Amino acid sequence: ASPFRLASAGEISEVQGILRTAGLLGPEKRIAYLGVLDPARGAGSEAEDRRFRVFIHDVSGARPQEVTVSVTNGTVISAVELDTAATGELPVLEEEFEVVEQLLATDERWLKALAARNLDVSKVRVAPLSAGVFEYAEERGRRILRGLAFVQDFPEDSAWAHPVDGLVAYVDVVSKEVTRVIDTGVFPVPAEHGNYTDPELTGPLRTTQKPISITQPEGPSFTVTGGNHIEWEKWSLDVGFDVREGVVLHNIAFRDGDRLRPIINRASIAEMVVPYGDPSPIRSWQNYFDTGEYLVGQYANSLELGCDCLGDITYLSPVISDAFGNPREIRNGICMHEEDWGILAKHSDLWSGINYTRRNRRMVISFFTTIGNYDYGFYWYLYLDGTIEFEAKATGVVFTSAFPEGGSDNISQLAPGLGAPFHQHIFSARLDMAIDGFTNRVEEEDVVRQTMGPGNERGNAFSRKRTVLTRESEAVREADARTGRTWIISNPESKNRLNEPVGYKLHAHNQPTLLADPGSSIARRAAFATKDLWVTRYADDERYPTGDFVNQHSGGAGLPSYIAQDRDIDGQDIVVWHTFGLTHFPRVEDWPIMPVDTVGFKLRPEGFFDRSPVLDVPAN
Amino acid sequence: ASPFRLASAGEISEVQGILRTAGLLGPEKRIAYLGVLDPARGAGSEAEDRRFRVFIHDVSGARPQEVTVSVTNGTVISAVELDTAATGELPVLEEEFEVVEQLLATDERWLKALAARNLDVSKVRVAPLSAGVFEYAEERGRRILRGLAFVQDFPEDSAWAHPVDGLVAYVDVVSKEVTRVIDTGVFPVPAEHGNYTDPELTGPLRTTQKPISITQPEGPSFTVTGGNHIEWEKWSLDVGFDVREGVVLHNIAFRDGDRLRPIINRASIAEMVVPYGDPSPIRSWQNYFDTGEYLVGQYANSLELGCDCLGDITYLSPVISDAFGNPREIRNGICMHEEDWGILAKHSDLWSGINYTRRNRRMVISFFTTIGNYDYGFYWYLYLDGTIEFEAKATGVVFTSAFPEGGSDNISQLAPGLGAPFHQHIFSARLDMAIDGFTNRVEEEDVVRQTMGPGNERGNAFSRKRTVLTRESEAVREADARTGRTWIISNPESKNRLNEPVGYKLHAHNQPTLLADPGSSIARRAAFATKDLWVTRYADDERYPTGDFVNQHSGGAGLPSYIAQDRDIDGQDIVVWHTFGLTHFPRVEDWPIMPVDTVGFKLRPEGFFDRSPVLDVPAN
Ligand SMILES: [Cu+2]
Ligand SMILES: [Cu+2]
Ligand code: NA
Ligand code: NA
Ligand code: NA
Ligand code: NA
Repeated sequence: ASPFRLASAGEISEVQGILRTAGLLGPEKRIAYLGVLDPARGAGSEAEDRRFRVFIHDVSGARPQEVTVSVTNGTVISAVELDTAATGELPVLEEEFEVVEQLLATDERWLKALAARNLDVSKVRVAPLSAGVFEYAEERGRRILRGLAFVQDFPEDSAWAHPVDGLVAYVDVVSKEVTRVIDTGVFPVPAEHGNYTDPELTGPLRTTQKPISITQPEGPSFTVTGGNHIEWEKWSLDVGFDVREGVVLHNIAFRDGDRLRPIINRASIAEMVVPYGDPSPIRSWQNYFDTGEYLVGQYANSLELGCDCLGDITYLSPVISDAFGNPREIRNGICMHEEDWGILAKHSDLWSGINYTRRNRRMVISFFTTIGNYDYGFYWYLYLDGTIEFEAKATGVVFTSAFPEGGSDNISQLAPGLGAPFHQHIFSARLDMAIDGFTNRVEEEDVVRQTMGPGNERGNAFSRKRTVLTRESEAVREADARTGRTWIISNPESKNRLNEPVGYKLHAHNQPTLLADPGSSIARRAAFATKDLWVTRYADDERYPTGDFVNQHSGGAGLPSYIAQDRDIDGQDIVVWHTFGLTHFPRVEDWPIMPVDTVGFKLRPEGFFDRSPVLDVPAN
Repeated sequence: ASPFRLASAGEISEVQGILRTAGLLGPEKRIAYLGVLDPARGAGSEAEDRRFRVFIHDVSGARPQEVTVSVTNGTVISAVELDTAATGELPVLEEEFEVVEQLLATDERWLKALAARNLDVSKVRVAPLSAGVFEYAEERGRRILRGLAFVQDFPEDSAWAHPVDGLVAYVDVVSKEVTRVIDTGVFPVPAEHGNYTDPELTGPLRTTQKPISITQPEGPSFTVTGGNHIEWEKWSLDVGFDVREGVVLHNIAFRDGDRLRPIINRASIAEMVVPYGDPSPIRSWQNYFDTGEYLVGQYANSLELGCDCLGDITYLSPVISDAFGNPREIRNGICMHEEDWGILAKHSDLWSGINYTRRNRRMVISFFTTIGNYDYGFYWYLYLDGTIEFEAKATGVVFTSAFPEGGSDNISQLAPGLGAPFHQHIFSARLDMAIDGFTNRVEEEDVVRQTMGPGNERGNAFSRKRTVLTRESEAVREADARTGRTWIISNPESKNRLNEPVGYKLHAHNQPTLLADPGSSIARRAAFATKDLWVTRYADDERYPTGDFVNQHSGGAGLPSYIAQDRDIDGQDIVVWHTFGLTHFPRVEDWPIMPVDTVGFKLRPEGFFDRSPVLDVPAN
């Protein structure tokens, strides 16, 4: 009965029928995105209306459409034709992944380039790569993918070990035309294989690892009700799933005595971009918005018990739409479990004689997605002490190139003749805050050093300062690790027992933000990535930091346009957008398959509670 | 037979006898420090000589002594009388912890101060606090402790909830004289209790936590030989224990195929300091060198199975000396176990059809120490992929004060009338590096941003630069999170298969360093804490960043004096000293007992291996 329940197969089938009956889902139509809309502000009406938003592509060249449907009432709420030269192209379709390779295989320019390299066209894989917006005037308003080639020596071979450098092609996937083939010269195709399951490469497998058995003989400590509502160790929340964003957390609250206290209304990773830093014209256009262009939720893996998730696991299997509106289940796509997390609190007192130890634990909600060469794990953690943490785990296979004779300032060498271009993986977390309710504000907190002198005669004092962000035009902030900078989200109308406003502190990892030149195409299209923290006033239609249609959008959509409204954010319904990322100079140890590297952020209570919230944890 | 074996009870008993027979351990003598010396460079002689270093205090006022003893030969190697006004006082003795309270209880000035506050002297606990070096000329060459008072309402009461502010005393613990009693005014003693085991404060204990069972039905994957030699998943190392430093790791090496490759010769936390930032004269002198002044190893806890260490645990029980030279076992003082650590590597490939998942694990070596109000866990982690990580876990009870009416810029309020002064916890890791042998160098690596223009026409390129540190005078470095700064330790004479020098990259957390004014006493005595990274040339006697005798030392000992030698460190036997710490503005949630907070660092291979070192991990 909850409005935040996962989409059902029946709901998706009804959407299909509504669209079909309205004449919106003919044979030339494809669904590029379908998702449930969240309830509007003021859901205390109990009048449920389950609405779905749909992006509809047309493979014959007609204008695409954005459609909103009510499954509760069986009606089309609105349908708008999109001018894609203005507002952006629709996300990449899974069925387009093979179209680039197929169109190039019959193009004489492509074939002549492969012939010069003595490459069999049947062995050449072409990656379907988003195009961005650069100097090519003929691409405006056309649906373009770019292709880079990799050789597979046999069907089970890792093509990533064999990049074909000096060659790139651009394809119009609707008109089925190859617009440009660019061949800058012949590079040797690296010959070593990268087959990490080949015994010749792994050697004999270790026989030294003994089993670790993690079991819960009384079952888990959390309960799941209504399909996706979690209660665990005073936490309460709803686990949603969206095909663009992936796992979304709703209604994060903490039961403090008799009161359920809200903390976060909605938490998601609302964008992620992978900019490459190789200036070669073969790759200098590469910036993959894995979320906004490809939709990370639709490529979520089915997670295997014992391998991907270990322990007493509870699965959710979210349902999404395929390109024709049929429901499709991602079996075991979300893992949920609790984990021991070491010592929570400990003290042995010299005067009272009391020895005290308590153990910590965390609740884990996770999924894994695969986008071409990349594989990303998204982990949300809830801790006993009120801490909330997000962690991204990056693995998969690095994107490769030739390594130029004489070296490179922008590419790492991994194997003889094999390179990996420098790049970043940058995430945007969208945190619709609700600290004890919706009246919130953000303060920037810096350490303050003090000069030795009167009132500080021994030169030991230090302090802190807090600056309230009052308007959106002043709420675009940068990290400063040297001054210990953090941000506090507080509720000025809700005080703790010491009469101080309750709050939560955001702790960033302070990694570099977007490195590209500020005049670049990617700096305009991924403006969110140039700053660590943005605060906006909540609005229904301000969902993504890059706007609704990221593919081939010319730039400036999303956060820079939102904050131009300069709205009041001092004790208001606000949204925090936190940029964080990994800067990846690939190492030899990343090849042929990359060990996990991680990045994230956390929020800790800051005077939210009247004392430690874990005094009632028992002694194991 | 290994020279790196733990000290035995028999060795300590022999040291006792050697000292006694030489006339060095009469009734007025106390052992303030005793530890085994590491083998000198060039231990390939197999001629074992187990030597111990001893600091001997004299309770009658005679000069203390530093003594070196050979237990193998039964001889005193050297004995030097110490002029403590010059070189520093000896570490605090456990038996002095009660002496401050006892001496003050008979001093008329102290009693009159307690009488004005209507405090029963029998209920007043006095903390034995190290003195530092300030303006009091009469303290030079005298062994001074300072005392701050806390009320215990009954024997099991937490005295920390009841600080007696406005009052401090200084005591000469050898002459047994109270030198000064300073009373700046009457503050109310905070009345709320902080008894975290009192049901009136905890409420009913949770009944919602179900058990997590972690077992290893075939036993652990590591082996322990010779008492303290560990082999685990290609790692090899020796676990040492020293009463000053605690757990020390020796001979960290990795078996790469047929070769055992050294990485780190010796790893330890060689100092830790807690500076307070409250300018009140009652506390503005407070800077506790928990390692150098108090010796964290002697206060290591006995760790309980199921509570402190969970899973299949292997314990070590190190032996230390008491103040009279008797051996004393710290039962179950070190826990060792392996832990599952999630996903190691994962990829599902669109072209080969291969789905691949491997799990990670880590080896954990840990101990916990208690120094007055503080409790610290020290954790070393070894990962399958070659990563080495240190983590400190800070818990216990925050050091308290009154909260002044009208507020404070340097103290947090925790409860009515109860404050907690701002402070830092700053650690120094001493890493005697041995990357593939002893010829090492350090490079500082910064991200390099590039301007849009010729050769970078789309403004996307970025790069990195490495600067070799060639002399000690240029090897004092600061963090720069914004430029992604890291440090690489490499071996210029050992190349990987791509002909690049092998290396390891140090990743810091980039937390603030020492905040005190650079002209302060603590900035001179804890100079190491003012910079993130120091590199020195190895020398036998350069053990601690603060020098050998930290207590009441006037300043500048240790690292600033060492680097003045300006030795060559470019391809030499070098030692990296990394400063890292927590800046603690206490929150209400830290009271009455503090949930764990953490800080640390890690080292990851950087072209050390010829490819990923975990290709031979099996599929669970
Ligand atoms: Cu990467
Ligand atoms: Cu602290
Ligand atoms: Na446009
Ligand atoms: Na909000
Ligand atoms: Na001196
Ligand atoms: Na060394």
